[PDB]
Amino acid sequence: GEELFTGVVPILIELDGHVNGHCFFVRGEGEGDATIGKLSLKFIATTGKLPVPWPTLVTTLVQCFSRYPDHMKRHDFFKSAMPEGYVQERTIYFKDDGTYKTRAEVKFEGDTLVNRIELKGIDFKEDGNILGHKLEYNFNSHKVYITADKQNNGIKANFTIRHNVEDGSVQLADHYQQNTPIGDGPVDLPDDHYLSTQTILSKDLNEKRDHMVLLEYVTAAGI
Amino acid sequence: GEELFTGVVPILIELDGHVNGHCFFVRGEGEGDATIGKLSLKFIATTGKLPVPWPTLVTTLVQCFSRYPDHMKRHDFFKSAMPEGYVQERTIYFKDDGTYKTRAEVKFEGDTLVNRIELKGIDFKEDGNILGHKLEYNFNSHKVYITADKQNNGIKANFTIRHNVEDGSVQLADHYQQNTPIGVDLPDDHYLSTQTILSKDLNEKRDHMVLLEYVTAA
Repeated sequence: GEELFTGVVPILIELDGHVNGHCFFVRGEGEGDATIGKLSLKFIATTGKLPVPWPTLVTTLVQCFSRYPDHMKRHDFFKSAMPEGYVQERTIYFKDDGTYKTRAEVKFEGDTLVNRIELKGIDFKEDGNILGHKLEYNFNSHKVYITADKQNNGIKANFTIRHNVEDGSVQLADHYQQNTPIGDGPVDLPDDHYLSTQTILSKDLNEKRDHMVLLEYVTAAGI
Repeated sequence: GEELFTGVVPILIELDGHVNGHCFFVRGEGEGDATIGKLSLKFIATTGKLPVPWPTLVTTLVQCFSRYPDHMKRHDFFKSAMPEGYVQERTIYFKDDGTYKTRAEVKFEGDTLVNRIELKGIDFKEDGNILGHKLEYNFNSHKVYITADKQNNGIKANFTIRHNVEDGSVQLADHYQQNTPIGVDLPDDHYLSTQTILSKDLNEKRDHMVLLEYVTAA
């Protein structure tokens, strides 16, 4: 499990989403390097202009690439579930607005790590920050708090994404996460700890499709 | 099963589709009356302008509402699978063009009959009759040939939809169909005689399809 993530690993991401009365599909490719905790990915909206802001999809669009330092490696659930993988389910409550529900499967296909997701959004306000496109194309840094879940032989996670808004205000998004192991074996049930995330969103300037070029760095701590 | 379809029954149709890079979702509502073999419905493209012609959708957007006369009622699979319902899978080959694959679930939710579908289209030519929107807004009448399928305790159907083209050129669509029970009658070889009208509800600015259909078994 652990030693599948030495060296640069290619990544495929696929997101099928329905929000309110809109649909979209977003595919992404790139590479992951868990020794340094880094992702670089390019995402494309194959269905044309996204009906929701790119930043609202970041957390949905592969935490097995977080850097777990030597003393922390006995708490790395994500890598220990591999190669068979895990299911990642979330409910994301945007304050004073709608909700995303998501179900993803993270696993290896050949040497490529693939994250295939379905997303349903409901009860979004028209001309809220989401459907009204009022969110700045930027990302902040967060702590993803992780606790063992014996009931599922799995982990729970909680955290609040802060999404900067046009008006200087901030749009909060409460994430309530659940992960499990697709196959039978030993997945590591960790002490309460967290992931420290940082992310940069930019845009390939000679790409005329709706897209997102991301840069990320994630490391575990808190023990 | 059978006697769930006496009287007018409300219908919900849910359609999710991906076709050559475009996505779309269609919802439809209306009523069905199997005693007369009738099913009026209004469909709406919630995702905006449909990337494919409405008529191609026909044959995917509830055959439990076909009229089976007294002498034919022992051959009505669709109604006998209720209330639990059936899966309806199809492959639709548009001649000299792409292909729709579909998987639907037809079943009762409360007293409403629901048909929830997923549709994948592939290998469509970009300026064909489908992606190029060259099909007239209409429908013709057809025979849906039905044979029992004991391997899957269900039925297999085959028929060819004729879609009129603006250039007085007809676009054929070969339907291969397979129905199984989520929970059953296994019928003699017979068929459904279908008739359909497609219209628009003036005063509606969304992309839509009003449909009237009359179907009887023979």
